[PDB]
Amino acid sequence: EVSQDLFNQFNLFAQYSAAAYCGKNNDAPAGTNITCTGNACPEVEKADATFLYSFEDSGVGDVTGFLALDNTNKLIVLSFRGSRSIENWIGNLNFDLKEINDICSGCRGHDGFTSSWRSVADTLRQKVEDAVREHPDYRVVFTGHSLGGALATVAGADLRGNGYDIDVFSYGAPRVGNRAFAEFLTVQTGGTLYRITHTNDIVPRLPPREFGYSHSSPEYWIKSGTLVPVTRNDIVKIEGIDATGGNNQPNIPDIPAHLWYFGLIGTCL
Amino acid sequence: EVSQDLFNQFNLFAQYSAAAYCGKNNDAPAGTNITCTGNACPEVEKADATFLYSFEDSGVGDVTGFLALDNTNKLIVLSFRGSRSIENWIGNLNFDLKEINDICSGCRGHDGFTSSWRSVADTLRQKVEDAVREHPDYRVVFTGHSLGGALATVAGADLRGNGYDIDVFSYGAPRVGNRAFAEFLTVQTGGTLYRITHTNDIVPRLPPREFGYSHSSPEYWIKSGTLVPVTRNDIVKIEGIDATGGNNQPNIPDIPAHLWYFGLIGTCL
Ligand SMILES: *[C@@H]1O[C@H](CO)[C@@H](O)[C@H](O)[C@H]1NC(C)=O
Ligand SMILES: *[C@@H]1O[C@H](CO)[C@@H](O)[C@H](O)[C@H]1NC(C)=O
Repeated sequence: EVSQDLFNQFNLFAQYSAAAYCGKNNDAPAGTNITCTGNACPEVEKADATFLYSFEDSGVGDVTGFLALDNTNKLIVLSFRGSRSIENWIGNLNFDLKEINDICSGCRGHDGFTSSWRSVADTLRQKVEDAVREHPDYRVVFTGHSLGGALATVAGADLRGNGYDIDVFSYGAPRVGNRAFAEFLTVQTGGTLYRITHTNDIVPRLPPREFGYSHSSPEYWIKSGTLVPVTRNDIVKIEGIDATGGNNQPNIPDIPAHLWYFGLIGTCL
Repeated sequence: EVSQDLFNQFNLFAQYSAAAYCGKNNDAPAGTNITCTGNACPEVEKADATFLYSFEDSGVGDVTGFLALDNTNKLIVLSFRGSRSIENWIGNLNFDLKEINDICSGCRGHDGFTSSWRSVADTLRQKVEDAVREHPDYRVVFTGHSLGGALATVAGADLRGNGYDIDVFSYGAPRVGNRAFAEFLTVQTGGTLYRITHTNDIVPRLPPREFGYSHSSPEYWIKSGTLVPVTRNDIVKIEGIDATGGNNQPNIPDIPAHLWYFGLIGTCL
């Protein structure tokens, strides 16, 4: 169980995350209304939500996503898309750690996620700063599914401490580095990280703890099944760095579970 | 607002239809438990249901499907897979009629559907007749979604009146031939056709009336949205050959509404 208000937020950013895949913004001019194909993001459509900036295959890591202004909910949202071919991305995923002392001390992060962020960091930092100046009253939220969740998470840890809170909602995000990072993300100030997982979704189980990785705490574990609707009553907050008994069980994992976070995500009907 | 019992039947056969895509059918041993990936068919898994016979790319139209035995619900089910790539299949759909007096005099059917069925009929009847003999008390049901729905309806009309009722539950089915064929599907005894539709699904609107097609009556039209769970109250029975105000309405159609009959269908997570 989690609060209704938290549940509403989890649903909304799952949709903002779903929109990184299913919205029609390839080269949508800034100012367009955010809309999605196949009932992907109805809450988002319902808000006065427009694009601030849309990016695609950006930088070294082919980072894709968008920055949005939502006047209804008073948000600045930076949404990272995950892989366009998830199963592949999963089997092609290396486990290499890299030092990331310039974000936290003795921190080691995943090499590909930290790099891809690093390469787009300055352009996007700038773009959040602008929006924040233009709407000082709005909450800044970073969000993402899968790879997008990892990115989001790395970018929040990176850009916090600069005079505006950054909240992060990740959905099915992989592990992003070492126990020291997990600790940094557990305790850091200047915002909250909400790490959402589903059932036996495989992706938050990777890269393995046996490659030196750990999970930040806490974890919001969706227990309800794939293609089942989520209620506030189906989400358990799991406390403890690499707590087990949430998604971190030694049972057998699943890919489909990864594509159902409140609604269909990481794929478009 | 259809009955609870009818709703349960609707949901079950949607899943048997979904199972045609997401099962691990291929050709797996006869007498194997039927299971699907991605929670595509939990009600079927819950049944004591097994394959009797699976076909892949059989005959003229590469017909794909399975025949199943369901000892829990007392059914013999012939379920036909739709296309592997529905968007391409719709773009390539041919509108030609070919005569089918041997089904019903005056009748013209879609040429590709009728020819694909014609080409596997003998084998499939023999398989069905065999199962009827072994379980003479079980209800025979043909089912399918999309092109599968077409094949189930045709096989139906062709194979009824040989001593055993055949019910047909079809999900987002295209039209299957001329007004004469439509009429005949509307009246024929020894089994009931339940032709189910969703919102603005594109496939029940093809081929168009203009090319000389009609829809049998009645029509069960799910009005709840894509990715929204269906209740009894979201289904409306619609009377009259070529009646308008269920799926057959003058608005823009949608491919995603085609992929959501009670649950995900025509695609596999
Ligand atoms: C965009 O959204 C606003 C407010 O949410 C709306 O009133 C406006 O008409 C929309 N534009 C289009 C093209 O629909
Ligand atoms: C198939 O499911 C039935 C119950 O519906 C069960 O008794 C049987 O053992 C299962 N078979 C396998 C191989 O899992």
